[PDB]
Amino acid sequence: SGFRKMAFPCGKVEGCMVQVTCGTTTLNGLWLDDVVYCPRHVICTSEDMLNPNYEDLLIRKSNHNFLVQAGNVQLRVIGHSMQNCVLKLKVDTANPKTPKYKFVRIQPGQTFSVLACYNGSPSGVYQCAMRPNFTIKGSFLNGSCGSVGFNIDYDCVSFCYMHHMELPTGVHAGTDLEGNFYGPFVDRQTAQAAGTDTTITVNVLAWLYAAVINGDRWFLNRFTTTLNDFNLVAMKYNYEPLTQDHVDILGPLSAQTGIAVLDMCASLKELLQNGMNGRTILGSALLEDEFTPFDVVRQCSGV
Amino acid sequence: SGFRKMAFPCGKVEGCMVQVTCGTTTLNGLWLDDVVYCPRHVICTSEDMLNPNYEDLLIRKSNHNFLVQAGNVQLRVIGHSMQNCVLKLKVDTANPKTPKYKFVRIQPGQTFSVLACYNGSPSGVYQCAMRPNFTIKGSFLNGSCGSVGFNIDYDCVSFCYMHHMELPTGVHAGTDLEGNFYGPFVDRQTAQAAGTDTTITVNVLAWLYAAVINGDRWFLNRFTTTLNDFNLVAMKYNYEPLTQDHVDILGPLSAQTGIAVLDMCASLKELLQNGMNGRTILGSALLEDEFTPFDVVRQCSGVTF
Ligand SMILES: *[C@@](O)(CO)[C@H](C[C@@H]1CCNC1=O)NC(=O)[C@H](CC(C)C)NC(=O)c1cc2c(OC)cccc2[nH]1
Ligand SMILES: *[C@@](O)(CO)[C@H](C[C@@H]1CCNC1=O)NC(=O)[C@H](CC(C)C)NC(=O)c1cc2c(OC)cccc2[nH]1
Repeated sequence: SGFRKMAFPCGKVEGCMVQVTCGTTTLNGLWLDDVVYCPRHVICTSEDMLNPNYEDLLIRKSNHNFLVQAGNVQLRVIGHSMQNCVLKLKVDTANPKTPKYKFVRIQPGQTFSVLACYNGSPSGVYQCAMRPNFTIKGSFLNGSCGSVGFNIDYDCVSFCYMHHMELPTGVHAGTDLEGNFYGPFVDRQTAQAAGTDTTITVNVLAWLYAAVINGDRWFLNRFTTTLNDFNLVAMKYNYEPLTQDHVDILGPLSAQTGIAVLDMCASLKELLQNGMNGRTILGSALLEDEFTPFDVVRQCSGV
Repeated sequence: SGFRKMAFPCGKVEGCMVQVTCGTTTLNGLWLDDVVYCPRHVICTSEDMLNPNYEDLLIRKSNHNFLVQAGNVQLRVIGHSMQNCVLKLKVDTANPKTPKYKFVRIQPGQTFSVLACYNGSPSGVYQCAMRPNFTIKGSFLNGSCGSVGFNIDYDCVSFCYMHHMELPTGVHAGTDLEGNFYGPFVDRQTAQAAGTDTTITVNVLAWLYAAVINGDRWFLNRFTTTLNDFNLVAMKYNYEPLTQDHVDILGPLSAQTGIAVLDMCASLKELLQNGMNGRTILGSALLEDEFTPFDVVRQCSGVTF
């Protein structure tokens, strides 16, 4: 029993992080087989980063312009290309610690583990959720560009995120491993705003089931609601609408606890209209939305 | 920027996790050089665990009754001994992935990363604080015993926790790597209850220095206090008393902000006595007590290992 924000063990990714330096600019890269992936803005100078014509800057670079260090060893770049915002540095040595891996694009509301690195050295690991406005609430300082987010299924690492930027509001943005940004952001040195953030409703409900499995029931009530009447109220509070697919994904948690999904929606509607009266749920004073149904099932199955 | 509960990268520990079985009883162990460390109750049957005599139960066992597996590879056991509630099993292969390491016994309030494991396979990692009642608010399922907690300093892994028990209330209890429980618990299949918990004062202060560093400082008052007066007041709110070590580890954050520890204590004292007054700190109206001063430093300064 217990419920905690939990990340995947990150050893398989640790063995892939390297340092990439071009000029006076240094960040992290991801070394898989004989390719090192890193944010392309590493080729920029301070003045370039203001409005980088990346294809122009890139053609003017040579392989020897790129210093790639893996621990003590320096890797020799034998080629360089660009895939959207991701620089691909070819090296003469394949990483022997390359796990089975895949590149995937995560959807909003889904979670992943982030391995935060500095100068190519892993510094910490934590779980994040892709917000509906395609930002993430991470913990990233100068030099963390090139850090990657990932899930693991069996022995296969699914890479979904590479970090590029911190918005003025302090949330974070980045790309998939094909170099496409999540959201409407751009890798230039400008202050950028995200769209209006909404709350991930299916995740809040999963976390309410988790609280019940762990003995917290004070927010429960006898009422039920229709799906549409629930969504009318949820939208009013800037919650995403709950789809029938979401209802279905919650099935296992409904079964385990014996609380129908539409019953638990009536509790959430009461919480949104009434607040929490200074009470807490799983130790939190706010309604937590960064836990997926599957995050809950995998920690609370059998409890 | 941003502030999260962050674990240490756990690769160096994953390469050390193994499975230990005796009869049908299975749990996790820690493979360092040519020794495997694990909870001694692996030698119990389900019925033995009700009222075990571990000395008696161990006299019955030989090296060849112990199944130790790294993945599906068996490590032959060539010696065995018991130290408090930990079993040590000598094996015929020195772990080639052994990191630089040490065994440490941490204080209440200290945090550590937990590598949750099942059948010798790491499954998740998360951060925990040792509560003042010597429990941890963990997330542990059946088969998790022998999971370890650790910190990483430079390249050295400091092991501080081995998992043994879930209490009725849903919190967790265990030992250090020398087999000595944190708290008044015993490894026996019985419902045991922990003392009343308290708030970790040194960590709340750390979190307040964090807020100041970030420009959020409305709560700073013009008062100061003695350490003894603060301790006596803090206890009336269920806050833990500060030690000299606590004052000393707050030193860096005190110098960084220019706010003396006892001045921050007088500010915290006011927050306790008058409440928050509809205001928040770092986004929260709840005072946070599971970040140590090193966590605050490590996260606001990006230290690596
Ligand atoms: C990478 O380390 C750069 O290599 C760095 C990410 C962070 C810096 C602090 N916390 C982080 O996560 N990323 C940047 O510095 C990016 C670089 C771009 C993509 C070329 N820049 C920003 O994130 C950024 C720029 C600006 C800005 O300008 C003007 C104004 C306001 C906010 C802002 N964020
Ligand atoms: C280990 O995996 C045992 O090998 C297991 C830890 C958990 C089980 C569920 N979640 C966990 O973290 N530990 C136990 O099962 C221990 C075994 C002891 C050390 C012999 N027992 C308990 O944790 C336990 C027993 C009882 C109990 O009795 C009856 C009554 C109430 C609570 C309780 N917890």
